[PDB]
Amino acid sequence: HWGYGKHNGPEHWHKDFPIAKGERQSPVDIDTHTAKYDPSLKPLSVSYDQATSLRILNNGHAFNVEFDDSQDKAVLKGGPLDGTYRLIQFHFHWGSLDGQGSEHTVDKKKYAAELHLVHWNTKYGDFGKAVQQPDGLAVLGIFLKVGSAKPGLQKVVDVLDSIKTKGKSADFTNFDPRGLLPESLDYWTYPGSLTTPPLLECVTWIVLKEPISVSSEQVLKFRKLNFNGEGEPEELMVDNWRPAQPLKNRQIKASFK
Ligand SMILES: NS(=O)(=O)c1ccc2c(c1)C1=C(CCC1)[C@@H](c1ccc(O)cc1)N2
Ligand SMILES: NS(=O)(=O)c1ccc2c(c1)C1=C(CCC1)[C@H](c1ccc(O)cc1)N2
Ligand SMILES: [Zn+2]
Repeated sequence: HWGYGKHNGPEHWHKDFPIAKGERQSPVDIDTHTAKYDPSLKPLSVSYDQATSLRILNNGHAFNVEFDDSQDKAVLKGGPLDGTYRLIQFHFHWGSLDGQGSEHTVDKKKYAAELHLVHWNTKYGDFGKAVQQPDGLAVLGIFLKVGSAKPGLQKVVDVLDSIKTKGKSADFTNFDPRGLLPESLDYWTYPGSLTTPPLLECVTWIVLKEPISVSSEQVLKFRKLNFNGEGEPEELMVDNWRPAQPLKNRQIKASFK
């Protein structure tokens, strides 16, 4: 099925997922000069002190760190959001080289990687119901640049050897996602979509302006993962990013002057 190869990559996805050519697709280029400051936007409230991580899974496209979302433990509120959004998982997108890997771009700049913290709107009861609604999900996007190591990423990096291939999982309890945030919560926001099939138009995107720094060694270990299953020919899990999509009839708002 779909993937990131020449034969099944983003240019092909519209054949099985025609919303790929829809009116609110993600990611987008964030033109920093055209984004408007919206003084009515609230600070973001990221409340992760009671987060319960469970497991890490190689799903053949990325790796997901999954959370217990059966209670209001790790939630996102405020900013552009109405109501309470519960953390269900995070994952990354990254490149084969440090000059590419992010999904969103900033004045056409590509970062080495992008973190997505995925949350669903509790008014819809479960994630599967939320993805059917225009305000179902809130994804917090954070850029990664290569420089100093990110201490709070190292526990993720060190478990990757145990989930090398598609379908492998590992216990991943007691991980604190607060260690993946930058200092500032300044953000851009716009209405968009999932960046992988099914490409549902259910996401409020909140993209932080400040990148986090990770080391060359940390991102090298992302690049040792495999898209393939065990006992299949090795295809390195790299360049698992969708390129920027047309902005169409959308405005990107900034939380900051
Ligand atoms: N790169 S991203 O952060 O935009 C992203 C992409 C795909 C995803 C997810 C997050 C999580 C689910 C939907 C919401 C969040 C999952 C899915 C959705 C519905 C579905 O029927 C199958 C799987 N897929
Ligand atoms: N619109 S879509 O992106 O979902 C899509 C695109 C290309 C495809 C397929 C579906 C599927 C293949 C076999 C099963 C499903 C195949 C393929 C090509 C190359 C490849 O590496 C793997 C599979 N042709
Ligand atoms: Zn993503």
